Amino acid sequence: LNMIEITYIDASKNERTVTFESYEDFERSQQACLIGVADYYPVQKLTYKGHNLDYHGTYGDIFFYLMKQDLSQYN
Amino acid sequence: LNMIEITYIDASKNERTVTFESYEDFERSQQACLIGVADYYPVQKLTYKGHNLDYHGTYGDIFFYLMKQDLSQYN
Amino acid sequence: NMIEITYIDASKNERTVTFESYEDFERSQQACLIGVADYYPVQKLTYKGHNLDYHGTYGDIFFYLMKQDLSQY
Amino acid sequence: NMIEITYIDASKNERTVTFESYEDFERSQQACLIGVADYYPVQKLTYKGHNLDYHGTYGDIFFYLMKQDLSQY
Amino acid sequence: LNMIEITYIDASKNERTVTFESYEDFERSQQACLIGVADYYPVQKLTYKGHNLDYHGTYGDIFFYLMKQDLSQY
Amino acid sequence: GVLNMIEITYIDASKNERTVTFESYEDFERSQQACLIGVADYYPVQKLTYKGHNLDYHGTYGDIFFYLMKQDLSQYN
Amino acid sequence: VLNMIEITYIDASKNERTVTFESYEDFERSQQACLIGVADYYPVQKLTYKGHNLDYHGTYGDIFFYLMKQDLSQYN
Amino acid sequence: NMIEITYIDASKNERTVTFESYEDFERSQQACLIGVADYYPVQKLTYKGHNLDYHGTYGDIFFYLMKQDLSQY
Ligand SMILES: [Mg+2]
Ligand SMILES: [Mg+2]
Ligand SMILES: [Mg+2]
Repeated sequence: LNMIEITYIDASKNERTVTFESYEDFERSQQACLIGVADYYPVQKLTYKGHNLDYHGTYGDIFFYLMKQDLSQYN
Repeated sequence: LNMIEITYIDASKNERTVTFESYEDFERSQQACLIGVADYYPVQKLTYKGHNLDYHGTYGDIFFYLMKQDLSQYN
Repeated sequence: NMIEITYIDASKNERTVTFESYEDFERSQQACLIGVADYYPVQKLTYKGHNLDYHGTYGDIFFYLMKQDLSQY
Repeated sequence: NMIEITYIDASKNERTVTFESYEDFERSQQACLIGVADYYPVQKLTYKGHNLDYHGTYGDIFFYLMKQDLSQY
Repeated sequence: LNMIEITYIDASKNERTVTFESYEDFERSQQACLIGVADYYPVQKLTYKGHNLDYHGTYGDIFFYLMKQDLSQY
Repeated sequence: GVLNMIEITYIDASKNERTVTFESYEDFERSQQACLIGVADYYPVQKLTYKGHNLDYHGTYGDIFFYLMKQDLSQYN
Repeated sequence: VLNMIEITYIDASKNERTVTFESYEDFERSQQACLIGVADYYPVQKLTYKGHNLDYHGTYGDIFFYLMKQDLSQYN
Repeated sequence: NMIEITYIDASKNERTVTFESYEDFERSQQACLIGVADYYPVQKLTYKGHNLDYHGTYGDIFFYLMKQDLSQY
């Protein structure tokens, strides 16, 4: 029910989780914001189709990171 | 069937249309952006459940406008 | 309402905001990093009933009022 | 003061802001493109004297309150 | 010469042209800026490997536009 | 007596001290009007000096403008 | 010459505004001080350096880079 | 790579970016209204293979380099 799930820690030191049903839903979210609220927040967990990707970096860099991964291998 | 459709004119003087499946999806998109790309753009058409609302304003003001409306009148 | 400000937004619609006191206005200036209306042209600025001859953006009102002598109104 | 919010700023000092009504709070949210305090952690959020159990940033308060059934207070 | 050429009109009504040696250079500029100075400026010409793409939009929308096009036909 | 009416020292994100000076109060006010957002606005102030007097200020660079406006500075003339 | 740099631009209310800098270094410090300058996207009606009208066509924000690329020594 | 800059981002990781010339760097500064890394601490700054004694944020590198006589190198 959720291809992409992202957990990050916000400036109040609380965990927040956002999900996207498809990859295209994630792309639309990136295109919609001039600046995302969470763009500078460290990512605690990035999962794609249930697979944990070993991502280290900010929420804002996820978009670029995803494009350079071979994603078809996750089924 | 999209519940919300918004057409606005961007800085290239081109009409752009975005859609949301639920009010919740629209609210989430508002919460996600520190600043939305389209927030200062004039709205050409705001449609809710197939009804054209009589909306004269910017994209960024839609959220506050919709919250003051009784949307139960639209079916 | 001690201060009333009318401006034109990017959809070319008139909008009006009011502040009950000068301190309410000051507080709204300190509260935003950027005000939504900061770059909007001002059509009318009213101080205690008086139409001030103001020509400029919403964001410039604060510095304008600071330099004026308001005790005469 | 129906709404009172205490938060910690970037100099590590506590600051408090108050809103006389929920509608005054809504107006302040609508007024700023970005609020100065939006990324500051909230130390206390009170509503009609009730200490709400809020854990989050100042900028997330608006969406939080919108979700709560405040009538219980 | 340059794989990507972009001409836009700035707020002084002057035409400005920027160029990128490769698509990856263009991608690097996009990732580097939180906000690019030209992002809201209308594009008058977008050229890819010498070919005028029929692009109608802002500078800021070019990246997503390019990502969706099949570029190996130029 | 003092070259600059306003001197401000703050700590940036690299944890280094930066000092800016304003020859007059008007120069400072002009600088506040000229920036939509100032680079240093969220930085803590380590020292705020007005006409050579270290004011006992605790806050961000961005909040100096409002602080000064509310102070009675007549005691410094 | 009163001020080394004089800039007139048109703000969003379509009014002419003029700012001056006594020295080039004052002008540089003002460009370092703002993350974003209020006037950066405003069109420039006149740019005067040491009393000389420069033939400047552009936005306020681009002046800094324009001046850095010019040989301004002819104006000394 | 004539200019090499290592900084630390919102997540102590180090990242390195390079520019082929001073002119290339200058163009990169003109192109962003705000650079993603502008507030990040610089851990190393190299010009033509020489480590410069730079203590500051990424965003302040430009004003630092502009004041140096780089022909020395
Ligand atoms: Mg400010
Ligand atoms: Mg971004
Ligand atoms: Mg490069």
